[PDB]
Amino acid sequence: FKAERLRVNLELVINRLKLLEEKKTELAQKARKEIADYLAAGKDERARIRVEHIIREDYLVEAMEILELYCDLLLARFGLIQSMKELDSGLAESVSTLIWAAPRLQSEVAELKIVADQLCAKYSKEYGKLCRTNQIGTVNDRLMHKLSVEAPPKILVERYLIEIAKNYNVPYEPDSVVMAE
Amino acid sequence: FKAERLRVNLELVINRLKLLEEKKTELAQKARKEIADYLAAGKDERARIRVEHIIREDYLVEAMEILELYCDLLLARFGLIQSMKELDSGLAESVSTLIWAAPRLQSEVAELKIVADQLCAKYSKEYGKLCRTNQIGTVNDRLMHKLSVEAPPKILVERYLIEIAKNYNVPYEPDSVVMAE
Repeated sequence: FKAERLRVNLELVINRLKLLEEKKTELAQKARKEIADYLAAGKDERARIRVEHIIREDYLVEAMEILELYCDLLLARFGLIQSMKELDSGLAESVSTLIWAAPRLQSEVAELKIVADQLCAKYSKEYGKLCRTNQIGTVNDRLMHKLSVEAPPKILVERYLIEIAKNYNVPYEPDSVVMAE
Repeated sequence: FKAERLRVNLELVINRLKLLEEKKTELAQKARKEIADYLAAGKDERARIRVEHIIREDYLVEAMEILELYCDLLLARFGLIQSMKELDSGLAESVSTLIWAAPRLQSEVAELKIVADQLCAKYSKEYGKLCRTNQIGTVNDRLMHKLSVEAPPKILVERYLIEIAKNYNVPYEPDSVVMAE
């Protein structure tokens, strides 16, 4: 298969990973001053949704870094496992997590479309329609938490609002039922 | 991280600390003659608000000197703790007080923005959003008093007015309920 198209794809993935990380950092700083505005100005719940979007983004940041490590370590053993024909256990975790998150990351990046195709084009043993679904069970559970879509515990969203109000110097009063939870 | 940008930042912090200390001293002398005017001229309560601003400033002066000692002692062990990766107990008090007062001092100085970022960039153990909030509990309580925003006891504001009237030779009569308090 097109393994150097795959490789330069990965390189662009890494480049855009860095770029998107940086851009989202920038706008996240602006948005944190903005959240200081919303919290300072009335609807802390509006700021609560804003910071929900932000903590979502931060889950994405952490997941981005984890998978950046994964694509880079897979890139290390390009020719080596390319000599092989099945995936090894040393890369089974990375491959499983990547295969699992790839559909979640299909939209975020178009290179990864080809990266996943070439992955599945690379293997059939524990690879394919369901065989890939069988081998993908070794996905990183930590990334899974960093890729879980949920409301954080309102004690923790309150703590994010508290540490924001700390860092950004607004008055925040958590809901004591949740501030105790 | 940018630890020499941090270092020259600290140097500018110290320079402006000295400069602002000197400037506020100068204008405070002028303002003390001015307070002698207001006390001499009618509204001692107007002078009372003026000297409230001044004693506030003096709390800032004392806090400035304390933290000047703190930044300089941290500067002593720049490379040493830089070799380390977590903060030591020998600097835990200074770091906690600095981290705690930094948001209060965010506005006073723009270098300290970076100084706090690099601080948090220096550590994660008892550092971060709430971990830094956890480790900051070792702040100087004396500085905390020198950084507490409160009305002094009116026996003491009366004593400041009395010792001003002493030094500046105006007639001051404290409110005997407070002059006894």
